[PDB]
Amino acid sequence: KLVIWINGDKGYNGLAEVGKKFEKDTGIKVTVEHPDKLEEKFPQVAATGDGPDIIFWAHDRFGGYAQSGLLAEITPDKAFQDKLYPFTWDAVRYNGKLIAYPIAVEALSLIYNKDLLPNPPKTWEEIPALDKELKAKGKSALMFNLQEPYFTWPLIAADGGYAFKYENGKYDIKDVGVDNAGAKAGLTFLVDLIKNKHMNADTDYSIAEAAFNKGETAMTINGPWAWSNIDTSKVNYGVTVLPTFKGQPSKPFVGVLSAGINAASPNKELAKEFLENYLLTDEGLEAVNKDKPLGAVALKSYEEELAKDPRIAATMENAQKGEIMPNIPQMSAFWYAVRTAVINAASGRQTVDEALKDAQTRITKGSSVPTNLEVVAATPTSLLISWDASYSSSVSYYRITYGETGGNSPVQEFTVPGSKSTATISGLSPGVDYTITVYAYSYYYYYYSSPISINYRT
Repeated sequence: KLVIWINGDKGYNGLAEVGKKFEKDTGIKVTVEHPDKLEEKFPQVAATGDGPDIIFWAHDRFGGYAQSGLLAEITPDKAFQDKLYPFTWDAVRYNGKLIAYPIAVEALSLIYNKDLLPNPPKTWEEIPALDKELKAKGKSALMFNLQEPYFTWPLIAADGGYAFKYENGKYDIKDVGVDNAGAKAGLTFLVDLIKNKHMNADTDYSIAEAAFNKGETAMTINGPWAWSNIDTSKVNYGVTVLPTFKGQPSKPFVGVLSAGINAASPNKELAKEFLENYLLTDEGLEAVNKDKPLGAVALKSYEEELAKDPRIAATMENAQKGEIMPNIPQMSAFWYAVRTAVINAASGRQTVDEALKDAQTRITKGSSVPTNLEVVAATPTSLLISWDASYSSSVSYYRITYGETGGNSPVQEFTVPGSKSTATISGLSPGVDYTITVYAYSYYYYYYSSPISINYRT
């Protein structure tokens, strides 16, 4: 009666122990599975009404699922919500609804070699001089993956950068924080570190992991997935809060391991019972963690116990000071544009100011409204489609049209409320190529610049 999907690298046997205690009490059998590519197969099986009752995955994928209506809105009462860190609740919200239970929390931290650097710097500003001192021992102060905005963002955000403003339980996709004074300040500092020869523009993930793990550099910036390679290296390392910039914390993106209930589940009360009363408890998380460490957790009572490990407490401190990873598809524009901006600024192809201005422009440029239109499932006579709900408060309704590609027969259409992000097209024809267009209408009798279309062969 409860089928749960969780990745093969998590403590699925521990989860199954919690499930056998539930069965003890209810007589309901819990079945924990860990299929290959489970994050890809879930939406395929869930969309046709199948799939597990509960799925565990990083929250950033759950926005995609919630876009497609594949996750049940959950109903934890205020007392239950107060049991978890407030900010974890922000990671599981989509289009005005809570769509999963937060489980665990992941963020970058400062990792340091305790033999080379027993007292790591609290500020980014102190790094040039620490590097000068360490170069003289033929070492360096810091190496990390400069190639990727995920790893450089925490410095660029410190002084005021942000991806998309998050304000009332929602992202404002028009308010983007890439070319502001703060972002420019962080990026200039990083580029000065390179110009002044404390870092190399070409350092990537392996080059930094090798240097740290060989004892060649005193610090790196990395996440809890890196620790076991360090354990095996025999560097005596610590994990601490990221340095401050201009007196403000570095702000790493936060990934929250979450548990959603399948919208098609006939067991949703069962799932809530299991998730609220068995799994999100000291005893339940202990059972999973004892099998495979969950890292830092959303549940305050048990985080308080795990925090005896300074590395876990560091993950949570850095997470609380960081910014939940947006669960919206506009993030792909962000990564493309910021990735280019940092590479150009670091190589001196562009100045920091022009690089970030171009990145900002690229992210906020006119595009599809809605965006992210997709076929979620198909049969030979029907399609289930979905689109991003980011503009729902500005949209009165969506007008959806569809017809064979290239053809002149009467276009078929219908509408759906502006709070919606899914539709079913049916009465279709096997093997036929169809064009599907979605127009987003405002409250004032016009559609927003740029309806979106896709083709799909039935």
